[PDB]
Amino acid sequence: GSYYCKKGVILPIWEPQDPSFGDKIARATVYFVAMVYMFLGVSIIADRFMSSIEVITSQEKEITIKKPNGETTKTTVRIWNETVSNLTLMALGSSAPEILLSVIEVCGHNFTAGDLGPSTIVGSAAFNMFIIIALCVYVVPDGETRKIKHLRVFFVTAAWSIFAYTWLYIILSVISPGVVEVWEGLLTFFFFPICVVFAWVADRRLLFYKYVYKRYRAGKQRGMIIEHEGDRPPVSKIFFEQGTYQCLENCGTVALTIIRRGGDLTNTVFVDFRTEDGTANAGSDYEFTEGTVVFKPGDTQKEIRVGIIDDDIFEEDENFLVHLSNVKVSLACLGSPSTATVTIFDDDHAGIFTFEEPVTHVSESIGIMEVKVLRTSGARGNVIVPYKTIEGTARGGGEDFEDTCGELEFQNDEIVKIITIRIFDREEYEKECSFSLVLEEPKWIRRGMKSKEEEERRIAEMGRPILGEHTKLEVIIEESYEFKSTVDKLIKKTNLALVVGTNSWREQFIEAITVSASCFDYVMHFLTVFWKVLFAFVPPTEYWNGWACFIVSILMIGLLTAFIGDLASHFGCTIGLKDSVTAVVFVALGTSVPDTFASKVAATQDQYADASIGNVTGSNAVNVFLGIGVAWSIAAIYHAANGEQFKVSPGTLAFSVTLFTIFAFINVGVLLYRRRPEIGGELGGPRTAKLLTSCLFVLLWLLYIFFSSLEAYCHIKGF
Ligand SMILES: CCOc1ccc(Oc2ccc(OCc3cc(F)ccc3F)cc2)c(N)c1
Repeated sequence: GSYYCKKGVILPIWEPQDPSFGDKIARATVYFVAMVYMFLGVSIIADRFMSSIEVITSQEKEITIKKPNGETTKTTVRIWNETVSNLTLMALGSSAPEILLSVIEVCGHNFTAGDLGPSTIVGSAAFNMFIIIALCVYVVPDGETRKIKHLRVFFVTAAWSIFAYTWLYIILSVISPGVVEVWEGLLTFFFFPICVVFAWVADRRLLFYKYVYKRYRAGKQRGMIIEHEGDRPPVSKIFFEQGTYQCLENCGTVALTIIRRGGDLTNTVFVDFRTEDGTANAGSDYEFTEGTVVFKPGDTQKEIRVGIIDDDIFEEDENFLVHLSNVKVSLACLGSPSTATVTIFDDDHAGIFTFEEPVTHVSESIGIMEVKVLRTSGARGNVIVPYKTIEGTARGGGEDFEDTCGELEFQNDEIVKIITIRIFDREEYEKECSFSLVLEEPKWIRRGMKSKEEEERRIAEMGRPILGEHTKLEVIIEESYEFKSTVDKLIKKTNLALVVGTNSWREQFIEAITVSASCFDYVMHFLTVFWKVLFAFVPPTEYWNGWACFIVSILMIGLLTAFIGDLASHFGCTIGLKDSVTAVVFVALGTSVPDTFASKVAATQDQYADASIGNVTGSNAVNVFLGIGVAWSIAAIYHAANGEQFKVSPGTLAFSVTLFTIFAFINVGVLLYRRRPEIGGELGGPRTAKLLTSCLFVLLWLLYIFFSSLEAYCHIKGF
């Protein structure tokens, strides 16, 4: 015999209270078994609580599907919007126990500091932050990562979560060392509105900044669909070899080849060559050229060059003739076709302007659709092309798609330009629609200024921006792909033959026979038979559109956590174990089982890993802030109404807080893997990381509980 007892909230003190060790243990192990059994109860209840705080804070869209048989199906289906708020309204629900327990203790035990609220708060904080993270690391698929994306806000969230626990040390040890004074404790609650407004503004901030791709997945509820962030998915005749030459104006200089064939090649030949205007004009289009071409002993051909003048005047097709004469053998002669009609192509304009196609099919998922134009027959000169959006099958005006029009200038020598437009994510299953993107006449710009020589100049000027064929784009609005696939999967699986005559209060009861009418499941649920049956009676499903379970399951959590508080109070200090220890060791691992499942499924199911850690951070923040706020606010106010100090214990907690903060800094540190870019993403992919970081975190949690227990044993620690 080492410890006496304290009267509970519901349960009374065990009658003899001090038998031999033959009974100082049996009642203790009975207590422990009843406690783990109530922990299973609380697990199932908080499961239902989360699954009914998710029906509220969610939108339902109506979907109709035309069956090929000749009829259709019209049914509304919820789509849980996964904002940042919808993770701080389920990091809270999932942490409903560790708050209410704290509320009961101080009320139950005569408005005095019952040291099983802070101990369980810190114990569950360390347990989650060191073990749920290990699971989020080593429960992902065999090899793959879901590395965090919004690392920009994790710093703030984690620095808040760790400012929370080192604030307990602040309230009761540094401003007043042993008192939760009246003014403090009030802000411990008011700091929760800080978090809620932070969520309620930093969701909108990152909502419109991101039209990012919203992947869809199947919630484990009846018909919930969860949206989240993802990525997007024998005479030597001499003559021209060719009597006609083709070349472009931009070349300037062009080459002509003149071949001697047959006869005696050893004779040096001198042949006069000279150019003459055909349709060409010297000094404006090309330069007149003349001279002598010399063939060495043994040559077969020679090359000459003539200059061609290029300008910004888009002239018509044009040519001029080069002629040869005066063949001298110093057997050989001037070959036939000794004149080359060099013909030229002018390209000094822009010309044809046409769209890609007149019709395209684009899903609403893109949101910002980016389609191009195309130029043909040159690009010189500047243009100003109007682009108009005209409504179609659906009604535009920035309702189904952002309908705006206007004008875009195409700079000189720019072949390709791409115009954008914005598109709504109406967030609904539909079919195709249509809209139009007609083009009209651009405005031409040449040189900034805007007898036959001038008339031919205008005959050249005719080259201007003329529209091509494709001048109006009727885009087709399509259906989001993943959304279609997910709703198809769900309809093929569930949500069939539904009407509210009797949905659950008659059918939440069938689980007994529905599950026990292979051999593993038997013993897997002969401990939950009672719990499930007792949990189908009182929290009936969402008849009140979400609030038909959240107004009851909270009361049942109150009942079960009253049982937990009383039994943990009467088990600790019965075997002799200090009351605080069994929080950090025993109660914490059972009050926070829902969190583990929530984070685990979030990690293994989505594509990122910020919700799975957002859960941990939100739970750690709300536990401490809300729990101590309400419990110690009411305690301090009660002692204020008649003038007392509320002398909470400074010690027995400070060491745990400081140790947790040190270990939490180590956590946040090693979270960013050493050499991370080739030690994989956040969760998985590297065998060594995935398989040893988890063991490190488990060792850290083990050291935490071990040293909390040691400090409670001997207390000789430096604090
Ligand atoms: C000053 C208060 O700081 C706070 C500290 C902790 C808090 O708890 C949570 C922390 C992170 C959460 O997820 C973040 C998230 C971001 C994202 F881009 C996409 C999905 C996400 F899940 C949810 C809850 C809150 N809400 C505020």
